[PDB]
Amino acid sequence: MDPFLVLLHSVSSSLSSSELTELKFLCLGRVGKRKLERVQSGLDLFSMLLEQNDLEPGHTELLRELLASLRRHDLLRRVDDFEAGAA
Amino acid sequence: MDPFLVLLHSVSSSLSSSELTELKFLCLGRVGKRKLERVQSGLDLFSMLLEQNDLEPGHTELLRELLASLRRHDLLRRVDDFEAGAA
Amino acid sequence: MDPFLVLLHSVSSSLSSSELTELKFLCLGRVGKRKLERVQSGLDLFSMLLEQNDLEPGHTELLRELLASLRRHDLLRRVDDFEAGAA
Amino acid sequence: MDPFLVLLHSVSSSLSSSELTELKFLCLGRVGKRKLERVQSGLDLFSMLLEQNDLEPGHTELLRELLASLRRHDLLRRVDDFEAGAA
Amino acid sequence: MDPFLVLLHSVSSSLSSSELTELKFLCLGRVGKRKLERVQSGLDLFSMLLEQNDLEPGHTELLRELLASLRRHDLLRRVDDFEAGAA
Amino acid sequence: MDPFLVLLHSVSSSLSSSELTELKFLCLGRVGKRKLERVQSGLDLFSMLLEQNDLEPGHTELLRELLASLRRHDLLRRVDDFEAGAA
Amino acid sequence: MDPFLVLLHSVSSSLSSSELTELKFLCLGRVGKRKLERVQSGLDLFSMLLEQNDLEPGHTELLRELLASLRRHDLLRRVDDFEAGAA
Amino acid sequence: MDPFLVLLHSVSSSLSSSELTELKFLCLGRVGKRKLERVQSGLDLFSMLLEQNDLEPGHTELLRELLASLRRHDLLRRVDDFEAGAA
Amino acid sequence: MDPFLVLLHSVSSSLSSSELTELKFLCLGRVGKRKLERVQSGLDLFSMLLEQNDLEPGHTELLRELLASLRRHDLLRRVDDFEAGAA
Amino acid sequence: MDPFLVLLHSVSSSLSSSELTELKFLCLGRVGKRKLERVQSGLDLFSMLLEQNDLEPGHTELLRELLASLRRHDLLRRVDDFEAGAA
Amino acid sequence: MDPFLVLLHSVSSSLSSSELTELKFLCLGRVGKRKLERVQSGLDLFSMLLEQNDLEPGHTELLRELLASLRRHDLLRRVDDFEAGAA
Amino acid sequence: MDPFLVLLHSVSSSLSSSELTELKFLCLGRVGKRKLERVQSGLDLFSMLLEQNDLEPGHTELLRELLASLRRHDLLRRVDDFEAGAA
Amino acid sequence: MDPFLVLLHSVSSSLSSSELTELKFLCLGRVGKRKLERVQSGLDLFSMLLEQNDLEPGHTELLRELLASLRRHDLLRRVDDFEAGAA
Amino acid sequence: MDPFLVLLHSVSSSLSSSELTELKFLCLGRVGKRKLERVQSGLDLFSMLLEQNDLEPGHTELLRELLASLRRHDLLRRVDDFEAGAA
Amino acid sequence: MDPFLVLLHSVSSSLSSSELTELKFLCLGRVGKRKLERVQSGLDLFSMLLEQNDLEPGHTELLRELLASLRRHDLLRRVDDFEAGAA
Repeated sequence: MDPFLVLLHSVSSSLSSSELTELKFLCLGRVGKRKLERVQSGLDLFSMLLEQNDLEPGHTELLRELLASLRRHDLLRRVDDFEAGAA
Repeated sequence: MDPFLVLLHSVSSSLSSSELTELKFLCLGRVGKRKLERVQSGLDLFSMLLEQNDLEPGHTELLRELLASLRRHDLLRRVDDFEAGAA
Repeated sequence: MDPFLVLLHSVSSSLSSSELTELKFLCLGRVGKRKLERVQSGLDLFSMLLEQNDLEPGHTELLRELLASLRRHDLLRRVDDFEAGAA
Repeated sequence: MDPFLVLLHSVSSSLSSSELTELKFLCLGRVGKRKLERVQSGLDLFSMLLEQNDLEPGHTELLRELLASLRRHDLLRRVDDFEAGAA
Repeated sequence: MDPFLVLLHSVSSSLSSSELTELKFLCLGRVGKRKLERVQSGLDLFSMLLEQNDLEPGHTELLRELLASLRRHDLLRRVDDFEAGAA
Repeated sequence: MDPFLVLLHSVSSSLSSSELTELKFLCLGRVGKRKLERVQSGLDLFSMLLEQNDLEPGHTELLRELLASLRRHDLLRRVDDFEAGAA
Repeated sequence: MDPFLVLLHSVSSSLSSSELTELKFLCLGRVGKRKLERVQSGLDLFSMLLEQNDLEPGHTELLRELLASLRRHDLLRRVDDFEAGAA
Repeated sequence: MDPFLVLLHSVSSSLSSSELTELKFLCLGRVGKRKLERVQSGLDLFSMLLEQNDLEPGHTELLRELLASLRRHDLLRRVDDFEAGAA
Repeated sequence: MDPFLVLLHSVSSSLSSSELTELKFLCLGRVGKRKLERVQSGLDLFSMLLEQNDLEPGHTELLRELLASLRRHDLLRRVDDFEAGAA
Repeated sequence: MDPFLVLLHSVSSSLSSSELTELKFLCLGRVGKRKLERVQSGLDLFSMLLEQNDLEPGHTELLRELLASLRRHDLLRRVDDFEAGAA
Repeated sequence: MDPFLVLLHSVSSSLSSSELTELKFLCLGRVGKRKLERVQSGLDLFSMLLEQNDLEPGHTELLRELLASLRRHDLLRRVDDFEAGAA
Repeated sequence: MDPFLVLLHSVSSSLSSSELTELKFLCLGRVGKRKLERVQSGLDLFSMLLEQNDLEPGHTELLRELLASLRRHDLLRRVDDFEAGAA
Repeated sequence: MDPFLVLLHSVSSSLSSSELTELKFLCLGRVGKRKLERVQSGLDLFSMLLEQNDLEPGHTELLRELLASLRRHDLLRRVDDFEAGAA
Repeated sequence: MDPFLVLLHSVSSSLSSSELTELKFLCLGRVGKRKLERVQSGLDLFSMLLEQNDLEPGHTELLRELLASLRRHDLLRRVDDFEAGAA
Repeated sequence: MDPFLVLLHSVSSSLSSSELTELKFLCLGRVGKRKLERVQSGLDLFSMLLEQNDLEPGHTELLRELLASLRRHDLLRRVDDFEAGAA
């Protein structure tokens, strides 16, 4: 099992619909309107971001910024834990 | 008919919205945020707890603690009555 | 016209969505999760139970317990009327 | 009748659409995108994993990790029961 | 044009999806499951019933019973009007 | 007219596409992948099993197991009826 | 260029698949079942009707009745326009 | 670009769901029940009315009556403006 | 013009591809696999049955059984009408 | 790479299903009903308009009116950008 | 190399199967049914029309009519371009 | 085994149906309509481009442009890696 | 009448063209390419094998391996019955 | 009976049509276009590769590469088992 | 061995049936109808073109035009390579 995929699934499991709507708005300039209409969970958005090289196991700045905008520091702690064991 | 399922349905039919809201808070660390958003009655929460082996016909400690936090001893009497006929 | 099918259709037409949700919970141990996801009315559940021989024109015990758990004695009266004419 | 195939069919019968979507995300690096698009049930994914030697009657680690990600311990109990009679 | 076919087309044009689903349940014992899976409108079911001699221009009892189960008396009036001109 | 062929045709006429997909999965170890691709109904699979001597008029345990996995006991009743008349 | 053929092609270009399915039902008594299975557009049905002398450049009653059953009066206006220039 | 189509699109853009529900009730005797189930915006109803020759660029009585039943005089002013430039 | 051949041609012209596939399965023990491979319509199967004396103008029980297995009673009525004039 | 085709692809990637439905209504008099049924994205409609010479690299008035009806001035800015580099 | 033949080949290479079916219907009165059954591409139809003197390098009226019926003006432009260099 | 063919196969295995539809649109001016109708996977389009010398092991600019239009940078990384081992 | 020839003709009568193609591949090293091109039925291949002493009435090993590779045990039963009566 | 031919037949029996299409693409530089058009199963391609000495009983690297490109490790296990007894 | 004949045979080996059909159409004015009926490969057409002095080792313009009409530039590269070593 890929640890990065497990971390992304765990992060997606802790989001509500309002937070997903907030995240889709902040990715207006990165993902096209037609593609964003098919996003119904965090997993779809994360897959799209992975395909565009916006999200990588060694580059998580965009994810950290998105989680900081939501003011979800508990999830930032999980992201911090992932990078410490992957060094 | 499953006696455990009948007992759970009977317990769920005796709860109000405020008690359900308090129950969803006490299960913050057990059920994820996304799954908890779909709970509109006690039946959904009990089903998710059954799927995770938190609630079992021979293991009812979690149910008893949840009912005791609500100060609902009449429902605890029903739970005790269930275990007497299932000894 | 099948009298049993007519009775089942009439019973299904007298149920609300909350009652259907309650009925799907009481059949957790009889129908799989994937199959239960496709139930949008009492007719689907009744067809599934007919296929498994849980429901028969000569054996209506499960229907009676399911209707008694919902505290719907008016529908139990219809079920009683069906069996009196089918003697 | 192959007991492994019976167990896999039983596991597939107890999953919902959201669980299948979660399972397809966790296999992003194992199955290609064109193949993953044709997956409409757990049986398709299980067949694809069997053909790649990821899933075997004597090697169930990947299945156990996937079920642990879904927090489905009742199905992990079935997997445990399978290996006790297949020892 | 056939007056009976025109009447059947008119009746099919005044039905909703729920009414069609109710009609397919009431014909469980008359049409097989595989055949009933291809029914997407009243025309398909009516043609299948015509092939089995369940529906004829001179025998409309089954149509009347099915419409009475749906509580659609406006369509029963059309069926009555058809027979008066065909005497 | 062969009663065994009539029984097989009647059983095949009572299956849906999802049940056919489930049946093709349980016969993965008996029929090759290339042959399984041409199966569009129960009749094709039944003829393939007849050619391989897996299904015989006096040898029906495989059919019974396949029907029991699908939880189709109404068809198992038909199979039981066939064997009593052929005793 | 045949004006009648041009008119038929124009009429066929303005129909949907549901309208074609409705048209095939109203021609049950005119065209055989085996022939009707090969109809994928209005052109095929029009060709079959031409071969049987049901549709002629000087006799368009059946076409008008079929268009009136579909409540397509805009196409009836074109059919009216054809006979004015062909008088 | 057709001015009539532009005007119809502009009128449809100024309607809420309640107004659409009211408009579908007032067209009960003109459009069949099966077709009305597919109406999700004013554009669908307007297309259906255009096909039946109820709505034409030179005949807007039905549109005016429907808009007057909704007490939407600002849209009636737009309709008046369209006919003024079309004289 | 042979009336029996005319009747067989009329019956063959009222069958679909799926019904032909069903018919070829019920003749598994009567016609060899190599011969059954070239059957593309009811006429070929009828010719093969005629050459084997399975079908005769005064011997139509096999035809009636095959039509009854398809649940095509309208064609059985044609078969009955043929025998009435051939007495 | 064709700059015009790249521009059309970019425009099609920025539209939703409602906008596509609005665009299909405004082209009622330009594309036949049968052809419009196959349009599931903006690319289909754009290719259809290209084949009819309604859309050309040096003739873009129709696209401008269609975008102005949707009130999408951001896409009109892209169209303006395309023609500046093609002067 | 014949410019007329290369023009016809280029026109035939820009047509789909539906357009070919549309073309074959409009030539019902020009080519017999037996000959039209062998047309699998525009080249066959063009050869048949050349042999009948319906199509000549100095007479392209039928080609233009057929292309206008298909609403393919991009091909009409190619036809116009051919006649400019052939003057 | 050809590394270029292996790379093309790997790229084709990582595409969905929508991306294939988008790719067929961007090749409108390179491949004819009749040939484009037979494309059901990326391999067919790649073979067609190879036959026209649009794609070569030493000339991959068109492939890079096509992948950049689809915003698939992970595949562009594979293309970059291929040229590194082929220098 | 030779019983061995009768058995071989009976076996050849029960094979399809696909099985013949598979049989011709398994005899690649036994029969030359030019002779194998003249094989259109099992009879021709069996005659060639008889001429080469590969198949004899007292030595049927090769036939048994060929029938076992095809997974045709029903024909192996016929071969078994032939040897019992030839003892 | 040749073990190598038996292994090749067994491998060909476990392939689908899509996998054959992928295999034919990877042999573009090895087999001519005219010969590849006659390939309808793995047996034909294997025969062509055997005639060119690309495949030999003591030289199976090309087969292993083709199976690894398809990600079919279960077939690679069969290839490994063949060489174990042929050492 | 004649290099011109080798090149012609190699070019013929790289053409499909559809390309041969297109080639026969472009040679309508050069080869008679009866002679063109005997062409089943490129070799026959090339032989007849050689006999008529249309194709010569020092005069290959017709071959180049035919290959350019097919958009086969890879074959044009082989033609170019032949003329370089034959200078």
